[PDB]
Amino acid sequence: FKIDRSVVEEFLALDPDAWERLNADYTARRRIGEACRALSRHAFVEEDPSALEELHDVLALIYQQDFSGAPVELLGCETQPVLRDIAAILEGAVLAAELDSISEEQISAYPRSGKEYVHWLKRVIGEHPAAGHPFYRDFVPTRATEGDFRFYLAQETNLDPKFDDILAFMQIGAAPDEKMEIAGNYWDEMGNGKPAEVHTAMFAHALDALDVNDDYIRRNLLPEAKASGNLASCLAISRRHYYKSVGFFGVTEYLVPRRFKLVVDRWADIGLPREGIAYHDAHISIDAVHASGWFKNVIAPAVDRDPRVGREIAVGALIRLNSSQRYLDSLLMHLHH
Amino acid sequence: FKIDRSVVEEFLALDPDAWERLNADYTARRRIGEACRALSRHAFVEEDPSALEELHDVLALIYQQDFSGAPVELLGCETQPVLRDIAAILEGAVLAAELDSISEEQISAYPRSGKEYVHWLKRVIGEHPAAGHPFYRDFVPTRATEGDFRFYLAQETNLDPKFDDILAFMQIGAAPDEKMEIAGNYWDEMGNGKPAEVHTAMFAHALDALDVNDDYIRRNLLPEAKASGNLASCLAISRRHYYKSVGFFGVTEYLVPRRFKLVVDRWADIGLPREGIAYHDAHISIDAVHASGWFKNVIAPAVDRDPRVGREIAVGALIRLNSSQRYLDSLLMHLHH
Ligand SMILES: N[C@@H](CCCCNO)C(=O)O
Ligand SMILES: N[C@@H](CCCCNO)C(=O)O
Ligand SMILES: [Fe+3]
Ligand SMILES: [Fe+3]
Ligand SMILES: [Fe+3]
Ligand SMILES: [Fe+3]
Repeated sequence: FKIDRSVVEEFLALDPDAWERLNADYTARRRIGEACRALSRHAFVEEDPSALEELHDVLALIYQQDFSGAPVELLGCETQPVLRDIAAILEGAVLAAELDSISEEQISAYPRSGKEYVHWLKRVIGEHPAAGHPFYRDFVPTRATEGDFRFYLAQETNLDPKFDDILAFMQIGAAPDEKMEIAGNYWDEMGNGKPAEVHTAMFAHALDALDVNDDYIRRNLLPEAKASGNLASCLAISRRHYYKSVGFFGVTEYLVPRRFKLVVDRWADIGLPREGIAYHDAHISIDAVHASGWFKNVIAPAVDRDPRVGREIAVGALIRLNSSQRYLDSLLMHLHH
Repeated sequence: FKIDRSVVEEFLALDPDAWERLNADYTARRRIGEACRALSRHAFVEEDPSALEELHDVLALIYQQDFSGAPVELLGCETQPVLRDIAAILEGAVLAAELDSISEEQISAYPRSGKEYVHWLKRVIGEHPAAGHPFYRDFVPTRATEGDFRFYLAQETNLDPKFDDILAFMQIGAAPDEKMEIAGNYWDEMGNGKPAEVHTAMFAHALDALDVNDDYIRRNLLPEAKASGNLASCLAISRRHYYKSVGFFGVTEYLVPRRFKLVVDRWADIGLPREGIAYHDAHISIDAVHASGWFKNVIAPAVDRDPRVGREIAVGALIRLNSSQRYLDSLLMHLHH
């Protein structure tokens, strides 16, 4: 028995009674889990590229179920016993592979107090090549065309369209100072109550401006872009990944202003529609504030409450930096060719 | 093999390697699932009261893991394959029992348009005895002592302390009008950015005022109060229960002002601490606004988008009304004796 995205599409087409029968059959469920371990081995031991893409296509479909409004025809289907077992197996393998790129020295010599930890982490971020990647520093300002931006925005659908729900998942159960900062960030994402200013709405306008339609996205989404989006989903939805999420999305907010300023300036130079760049233009100042509040009110209080979490925050920051590097190197490699 | 709360406490004490070994053993996992079906049968077929309380003690512990900040020692433990299978089995039985009390005529003759559906649902709510329950209408204004209120507030820890995260879970993936209303409600719950005004913080002050400490809660929490809190958790955390949640928490907001006005007036008459009633006092006007916005901006747009969801919203409203009735009848029965 082999598992791939089409096998899971078939599961999601089952009616509520068929799901109940599957959930009651632990032999069928053992076989599904074994098929996931086999796929995980092809993807990360053999490092077969088609198995790696298949694995992230499967995870992406499962997270679609976690993040999307359920359709009426599926409201009676108990998908958690099977889908959560699949996700646990594939996630475990994705994260073990990320951790293989992270050394213990990288995540252990931090200062064990909040304000000092923030300075250390900014330095650690600044050492990493993703903090000044040539896609943004070099290619965008000098070469990027409308078709380049269209391809780039297709990759960016991996994360930006669900950022408000990432934050909503993250703040579940969070301590007060951290929760209040994440909550204010989420409220900004929802336009502070004004529909026109909702961030996902303005990002959708950028997609419209370059005709980044769903078929173009499906055909052009890079495997490393899918991995990036799956890592974001993986970390946000589990309480036990909260402190990794703190580092992962802290790095994200921190790097947006430098990256988006480059995108916005080029977008203007080549005369692309002003209406389409409102999202990126707005985030240049918004995420300078978000990044400042995230360090001061999420990271520093967490470390001050329990310095042991500085190691988890550092791992999440490095997972974001490493996965962003692989994604941007792959993107820049496809855009050159 | 029997499953109870202490068996699941033991699972949660396992280290990450022991969890990995358990997750890989589908024979052990088949036995856990079979033990859950056996407990479910004792609880809802035999209707054994100790099995029913044990079942909700198990669910409550699992939802604690979904809703609480994870402790550092547990960050490496993959609990989803087993805990989600347990929850699916016990939840399926809890909800089947709720649906046994709901007739098809109750959830099918609604008008298939939003504004009209709102009037229908308010009428349906008004027919149900929980909408004017004697605990609030009769006992509170005339008899409730400080010890009665202390016992009551212990029961209310089933829901109020996690209402902000219920809303955050609920709005995941929601359509824009509905999402923006839920988001504004959540932001109100977080004091609109002012820590002193965060609703869970002010509820904690009410608990402090009557010494509703964790040991008192543990010893006094009624089985129907646990069932109420578990139903709230169950519906909020699954995307497929979104439309039930819309009805369940819509009824909740709608009934708060009448109930809390009775509580606040009695609390004053018997001279209890003014500082302790700030939460309930504030919610009298807050939830009149929340209830109005919930009907207008959540329920009516959902029904207008797809009238089929009026049946799910109605089921969730009746689950809230029925479970509130059982809880308040049990509470009033213990307070009389
Ligand atoms: N996709 C962009 C950042 C996305 C942040 C979302 N803003 O709320 C990047 O990778 O830098
Ligand atoms: N526990 C109360 C309502 C709780 C609503 C929370 N307010 O944000 C009741 O059962 O009426
Ligand atoms: Fe944003
Ligand atoms: Fe931001
Ligand atoms: Fe509230
Ligand atoms: Fe409210």
